[PDB]
Amino acid sequence: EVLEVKTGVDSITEVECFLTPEMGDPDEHLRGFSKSISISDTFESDSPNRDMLPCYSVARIPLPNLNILMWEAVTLKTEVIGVTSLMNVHSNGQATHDNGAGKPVQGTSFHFFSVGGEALELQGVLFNYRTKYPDGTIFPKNATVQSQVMNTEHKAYLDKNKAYPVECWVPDPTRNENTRYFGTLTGGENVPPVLHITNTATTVLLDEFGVGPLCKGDNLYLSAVDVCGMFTNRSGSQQWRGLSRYFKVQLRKRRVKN
Amino acid sequence: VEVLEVKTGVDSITEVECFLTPEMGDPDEHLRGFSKSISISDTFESDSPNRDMLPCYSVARIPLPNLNILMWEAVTLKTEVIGVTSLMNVHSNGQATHDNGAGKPVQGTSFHFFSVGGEALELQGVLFNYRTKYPDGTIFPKNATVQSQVMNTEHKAYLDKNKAYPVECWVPDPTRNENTRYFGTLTGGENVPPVLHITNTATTVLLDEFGVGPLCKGDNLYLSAVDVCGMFTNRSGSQQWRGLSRYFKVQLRKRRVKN
Amino acid sequence: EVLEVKTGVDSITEVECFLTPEMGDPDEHLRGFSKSISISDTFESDSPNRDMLPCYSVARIPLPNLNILMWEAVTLKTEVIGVTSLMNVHSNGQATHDNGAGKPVQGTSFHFFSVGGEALELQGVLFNYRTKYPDGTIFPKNATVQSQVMNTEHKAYLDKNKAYPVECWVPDPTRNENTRYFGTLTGGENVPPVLHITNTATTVLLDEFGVGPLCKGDNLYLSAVDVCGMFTNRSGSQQWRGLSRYFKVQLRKRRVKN
Amino acid sequence: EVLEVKTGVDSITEVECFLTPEMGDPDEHLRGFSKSISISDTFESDSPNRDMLPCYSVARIPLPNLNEDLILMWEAVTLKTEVIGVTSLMNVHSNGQATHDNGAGKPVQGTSFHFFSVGGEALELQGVLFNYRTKYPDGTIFPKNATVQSQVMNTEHKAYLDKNKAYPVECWVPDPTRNENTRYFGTLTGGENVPPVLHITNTATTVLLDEFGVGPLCKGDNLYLSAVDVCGMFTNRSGSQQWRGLSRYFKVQLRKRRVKN
Amino acid sequence: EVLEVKTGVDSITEVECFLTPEMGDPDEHLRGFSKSISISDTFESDSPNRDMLPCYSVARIPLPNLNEDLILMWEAVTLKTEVIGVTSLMNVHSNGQATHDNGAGKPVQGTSFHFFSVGGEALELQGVLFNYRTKYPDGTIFPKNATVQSQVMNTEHKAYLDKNKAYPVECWVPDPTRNENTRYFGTLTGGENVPPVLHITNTATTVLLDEFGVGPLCKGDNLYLSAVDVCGMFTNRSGSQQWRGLSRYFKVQLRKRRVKN
Ligand SMILES: CC(=O)N[C@H]1[C@H](O[C@H]2[C@@H](O)[C@@H](CO)O[C@@H](O[C@H]3[C@H](O)[C@@H](O)[C@H](O)O[C@@H]3CO)[C@@H]2O)O[C@H](CO)[C@@H](O[C@@H]2O[C@H](CO[C@]3(C(=O)O)C[C@H](O)[C@@H](NC(C)=O)[C@H]([C@H](O)[C@H](O)CO)O3)[C@H](O)[C@H](O)[C@H]2O)[C@@H]1O
Ligand SMILES: CC(=O)N[C@H]1[C@H](O[C@H]2[C@@H](O)[C@@H](CO)O[C@@H](O[C@H]3[C@H](O)[C@@H](O)[C@H](O)O[C@@H]3CO)[C@@H]2O)O[C@H](CO)[C@@H](O[C@@H]2O[C@H](CO[C@]3(C(=O)O)C[C@H](O)[C@@H](NC(C)=O)[C@H]([C@H](O)[C@H](O)CO)O3)[C@H](O)[C@H](O)[C@H]2O)[C@@H]1O
Repeated sequence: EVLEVKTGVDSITEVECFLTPEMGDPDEHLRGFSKSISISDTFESDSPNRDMLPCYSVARIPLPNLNILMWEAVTLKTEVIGVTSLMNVHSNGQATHDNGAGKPVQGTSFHFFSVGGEALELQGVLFNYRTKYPDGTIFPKNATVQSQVMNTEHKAYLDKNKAYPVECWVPDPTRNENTRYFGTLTGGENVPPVLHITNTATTVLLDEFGVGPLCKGDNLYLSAVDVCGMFTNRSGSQQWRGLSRYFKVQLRKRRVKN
Repeated sequence: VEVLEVKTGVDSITEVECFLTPEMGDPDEHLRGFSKSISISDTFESDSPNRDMLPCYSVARIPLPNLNILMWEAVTLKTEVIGVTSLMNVHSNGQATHDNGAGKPVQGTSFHFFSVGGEALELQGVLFNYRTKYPDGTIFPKNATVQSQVMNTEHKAYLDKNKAYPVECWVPDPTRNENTRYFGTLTGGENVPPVLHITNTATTVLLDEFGVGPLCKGDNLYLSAVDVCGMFTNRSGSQQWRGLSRYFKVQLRKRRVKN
Repeated sequence: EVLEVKTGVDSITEVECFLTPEMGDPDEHLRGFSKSISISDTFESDSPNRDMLPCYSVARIPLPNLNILMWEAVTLKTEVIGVTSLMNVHSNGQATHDNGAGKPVQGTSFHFFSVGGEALELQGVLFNYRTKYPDGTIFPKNATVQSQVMNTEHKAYLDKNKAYPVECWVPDPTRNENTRYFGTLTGGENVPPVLHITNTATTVLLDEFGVGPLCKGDNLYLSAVDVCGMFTNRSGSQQWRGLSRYFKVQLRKRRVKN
Repeated sequence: EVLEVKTGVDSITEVECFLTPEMGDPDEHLRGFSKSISISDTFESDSPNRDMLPCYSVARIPLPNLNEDLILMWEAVTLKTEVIGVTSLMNVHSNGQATHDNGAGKPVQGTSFHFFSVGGEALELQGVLFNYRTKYPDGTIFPKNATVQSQVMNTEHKAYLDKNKAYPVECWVPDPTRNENTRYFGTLTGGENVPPVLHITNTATTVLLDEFGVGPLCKGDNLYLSAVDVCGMFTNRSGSQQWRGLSRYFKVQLRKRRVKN
Repeated sequence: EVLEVKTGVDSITEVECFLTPEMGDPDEHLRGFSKSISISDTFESDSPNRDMLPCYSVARIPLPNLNEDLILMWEAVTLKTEVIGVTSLMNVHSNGQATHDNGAGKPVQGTSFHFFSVGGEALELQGVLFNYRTKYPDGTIFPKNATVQSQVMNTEHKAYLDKNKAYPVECWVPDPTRNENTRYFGTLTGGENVPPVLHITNTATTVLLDEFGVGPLCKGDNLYLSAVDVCGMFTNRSGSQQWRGLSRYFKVQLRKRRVKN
């Protein structure tokens, strides 16, 4: 039961941070990149290495203790940090033609963010149910051919960084009552990154009843994926490239019953 | 059918929540959500697609709490495609886009469609090629003529069965469907990129200009979907339709009706 | 002089119909298609076959007799019928690559519809003024080089089916006071068809003074072109492909003077 | 100072016309086309011929004479506009280059510029040059005394669009530091394979009033209409390419407004 | 503390100017262009030359002097802005690379970044590197003490845009953790074949007020304008490619606001 909003100067707080991408980081020089992508010769033999798999980013942010009152997330400012870095077309890339500049980062992208008063709830869906996911990742267990469309057994919480592969999990639409999520998948080899930045855009997190996410245990959950596309090396080999996401969340104290 | 007042109170509302799985053809035990590889006929007259190569409309008839006159009225819809990120698997028997590159992602012709109604979706048949021989186990336009390629009014049907009505044969009948709200987009082309948005903050209102939503006859709600996302190209170059499930959340209210 | 709208039960009527496309119909099996498209060696030698030229569609629809009172067209629901037929990529098409599916219908499209209380008024504009238009078509007469940009002599009414080729006629913006018209040309070889369907979308036909088309002699004129693109056969030859268009028009009785 | 609008039946007027494109017209058969585009041997030797340079179109339209007695001005309030002959681009059967073996001709596509303006005086222009060493041909009016700075911004390059078939599109843009008495709208879409997307309707109106509710005020009772509609390039069988343009329709509603001094 | 807006005729002022692009300018003839883009032999040896790197543009404009007697600040309320010389990109004849045999030259296209900001102080920057092992050249101001973490987020890389021709576009973005006194807007469109889409009009206004109705407040009576308008790349006959940029127009309306402490 949700009651009145607390007023006064000390009834509002602000959370501001960046969430770094988790693309796989195949070596000590390649933070923000995945391992080069290899292709299995059969569906059965699909066994992607961990460093070749982008994962969901998550941050649990402790808020000022209130221990009743709960912090209510009201607004979000967000954007991708470092969009201009993708203009580097001179770092040993693949020339688009004889004497031309390097092919810029492009192709399949997934841009996603969520704000919640608890962990993002996930539903597993697999492109290929026989894909063998690597040690150190948390993936849909007991997969069947029905996992390729919908298997209700695959429920999870995004409760660990560098663990939940993007391609395995989506937000669970049957749950997430205490989270607001937003995502766009743009698929295609030649898809151009279109990345907007501005400090003038605000997203309201209140639902139809004027209630935003309520932070259980005084914790705010922020989640992100920003796979911008792929970088193509001189050799033709391709790596996912990701960027950090900025979050600014304004919260207010709200009284709750039971 | 005279529409009267909406019932109020705690017990005057109900909620329907479910998913509709895609029916792309499922050519073997490992390929649920895919069609059979697409083959091309030598001539127009020899077009004879196998059943597992034809995506079909999905449909669910959902029984609602018995009311009886009162009818359940569908007011709002939340919907989205489930598993959009699976299309990031470009490492599973795909065709490299160039030497040493990643696999070609799912792309090309897509049809995304959903409808909410108080009765079965009404269909009109339109054929690309009237001489196409459609396979046993599918329900297709019968007594086809050359006019079926543009508009033959004989081809009327109800979306009343799963794995049955091929997408390429049927569209919602715009001359009917008074008690249904439907929404669809065909994006054609070999290289069309999937653009798939997800969010739990978007609601579609199902009320018409008179403030009346679909009215559920016999206390049944009808949900229909097609989500052909594009084609997957395997290493050999052969191509298969790939579909994904669609989530539906519908809010309904009790409404009194006369006669 | 436009006076008051009549109210009451019988003061409204509805028109519902479909207009079939006229793409050329080169044989008894190819309704909805044009003949294969060929290319003349020069501008002077351009002589398109009748069945290679899509034409405007028109329907004159008689309304309930009134007599002053006139039927006023207020709203329109419209959509292209059979959009899913374009998913037939298995019928004598050209493979996109080795082992691939058939190339779908794509390329130059023209989607157009109008609702009027009289025939759609046309202005002729020619891509090439030396084009010889074939017997059985109604085309701009006494063409000069100025016809390639604007020759005011080329005035016509869309008053016949299978007659007015799409490529040499457009709605006359200097006239059509009693018609509401809407069209989009999307040109280019590889342009993807984007076709939306819904029964929830209504277009209001009233002008800035709140007055819709007024039906002279109790006739409603509906016009359409839906060239969806080109179908490419095995050999690589290309044919225009069209689809039918649904119209639902709501009309009301309006009193007019003189 | 801008005062009250005059009312009554004769306090309103309408201007309706079309502006033809000026693409270069290389011969007696090619109105609406430019000459085939040729590429200079070196960057410094860029020297386009007049008939391969599209130019801005302009018409000055006389309005009903005001102030016969010993001040009223016509004020432009609304605009209806569209490109005339959009369907002509469906001619893919006339001396074109096939898109593939046995295919239809390549349609008009690629770099486009669609522009229109309505003003109570000539459209004011600012010159910007892609290449300052380009030699612009006799018969055109172009930025003079060009320097390397002309490639980005040289404030010397000021002009009025006061002549048809004269001001090359590639040299000139509306001057944003001026044009207080004009409303202008333009879109450049660059790229070799850009699809023309051309909408037509008689239901769309642009309001020409500024934030104070004042439209262009017609000095000397003259209305200035300007346009560019380069739709893209037509590619012939040989592969040579020509700009293709189309006419633009204008309908402007005007009202009498009283002005001080 | 922000108090009331001052009214009267002298309580408003206007700033109008153009910001020229800084693309590299490799020689005396190539203002608005970068040096041709070279590719490093290995990933770790990335070493772009100065004239190959587009930089952020910045202008600080002095406003009418306030507080002559012993606080009023200029408040930026509205902005009109557009790219100047969009039509110049229609020059497809200046020794470019023919799209096909006998075709016109390939137009400027590909990766673009269009950005602008209005603030009462220097735009605040955060550094993000595509490749932390990139050696950035003398004459540029770049993220120092780069680590592998610089490829995603290294909070050490803070800077002010306080110098023209200095801060490379690829190294720096607006810092979203700062910039309280600035309004910024930017779009990156990446990809070799990306078509430039450039709109111009004198009828579009951006309001600079925040949710509390307060615009940028100009410290020391100075207005800061920043821009990047990399439109894409020009391809030479030989296939070599150069960034091409254009100038940006700014018109800013300001009002006097009283401030406490
Ligand atoms: C430095 C480099 O990219 N080397 C490539 C090599 O490139 C050479 C080749 O193209 C020849 C062709 O004649 O040309 C050489 O350059 C010559 C030049 O043309 C000439 O003008 C001049 O005078 O002389 C030089 C000769 O020195 C090129 O140097 O090609 C081979 C075969 O394609 C590559 O081998 C493959 O290496 C793979 C791992 O290396 C990479 C990769 O994937 O390509 C290198 C990337 O730079 C690196 N990218 C990043 C962002 O770190 C990636 C990345 O770390 C991982 O992929 C992440 O998982 O690694 C792999 O071993 C594969 O099996 C080899 O075939 C060689 O890299
Ligand atoms: C003028 C020019 O572009 N020259 C090129 C030269 O082009 C010749 C070549 O294509 C041959 C092929 O057979 O054809 C010649 O023309 C013939 C024509 O085809 C035929 O029909 C006719 O009958 O006969 C003529 C005979 O002349 C062409 O003239 O090709 C070479 C090799 O690719 C180029 O050398 C390279 O030059 C580089 C620097 O030059 C440029 C460049 O990068 O291309 C020239 C650009 O014009 C210039 N652009 C601008 C906007 O200023 C740029 C720019 O200044 C810088 O890049 C900035 O950084 O410089 C470079 O030195 C490289 O190493 C050389 O290989 C030659 O330029």
